[PDB]
Amino acid sequence: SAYRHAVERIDSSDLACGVVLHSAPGYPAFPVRLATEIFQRALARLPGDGPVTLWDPCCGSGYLLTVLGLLHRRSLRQVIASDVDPAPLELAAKNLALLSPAGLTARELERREQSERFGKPSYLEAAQAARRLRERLTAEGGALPCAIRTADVFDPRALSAVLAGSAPDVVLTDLPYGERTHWEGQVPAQPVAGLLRSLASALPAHAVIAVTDRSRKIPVAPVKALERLKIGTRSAVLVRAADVLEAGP
Repeated sequence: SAYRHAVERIDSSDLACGVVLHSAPGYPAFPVRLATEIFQRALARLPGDGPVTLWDPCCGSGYLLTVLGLLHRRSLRQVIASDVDPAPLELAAKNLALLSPAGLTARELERREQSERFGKPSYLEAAQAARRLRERLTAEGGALPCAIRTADVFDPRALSAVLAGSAPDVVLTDLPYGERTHWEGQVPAQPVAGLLRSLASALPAHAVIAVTDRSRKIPVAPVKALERLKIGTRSAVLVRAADVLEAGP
C-alpha cells in the first residue's frame, strides 16, 4: 500500500492524544495520517461531491471521529457517533464537544490554569494548540453539528433511532477489540458480514463503508470490496451499501 492523499505528512501534533483531544488508558489512539487517508479515499468513491454526513457506529472514545471533524471540517455537513457500551461514550462526549469553538475555548482555558498552577511548558503548547484548532474550525465553518447516542450495530432496528432522520454518506469505524477473537488477533468474518448487512439496511444506496482492523486482510466476501489497503499493522476495506444488499442473507 501507499499514501495517495496523506502523501506529505502534515502538522498533527495538535491532534495528538492527550494534548487537546482526550485520551484514556483503555482506548487506543488512531494514527492521524491513516484516518485522513481512509476518509479522502472514501470521498473519492462517492458519485458527486459536497459536504458529507459521516457516521461512526463503533465510535469508542470519539478520538477518530473528532480528529476527522476538525481536520476535514469543510467536507463535513455533520457527524454521527454511536456505540453499544455507555462506557466509552462518556469520553466521546468530551471529545465531540471540541467540534465547537466554545468547547475548544474551555479546553484552552483549562490548559492555561494548569500552566499557572504547575508551570510545565507542555500545558502552554497545549493551550496554543487548542486556540489554533479553534481558529481553523471557525474559518472552515465554525461549530460542526453532531449527535451521539447509544445503539447496537448488530440490531438494525436500533439503527433507525441513531440516524434520527439523517442519511449518512460515509461510514467509517475501527472495529472494537472486544469483537476480536482474542486481544491479540482480529474480528472474524461471521461478525463482519453481519455488521455490513445491518448497516447497509439503514444507509442510502450510494454510501461508502470504511472498516479498519489490526489484521493483514479483512474477510468481506461474498460481498465485493471496492478497495483495500494495508499500512503497517492496519488494513482497510471499503464497500458500497448497494453492493452489500445484493448478496443478501
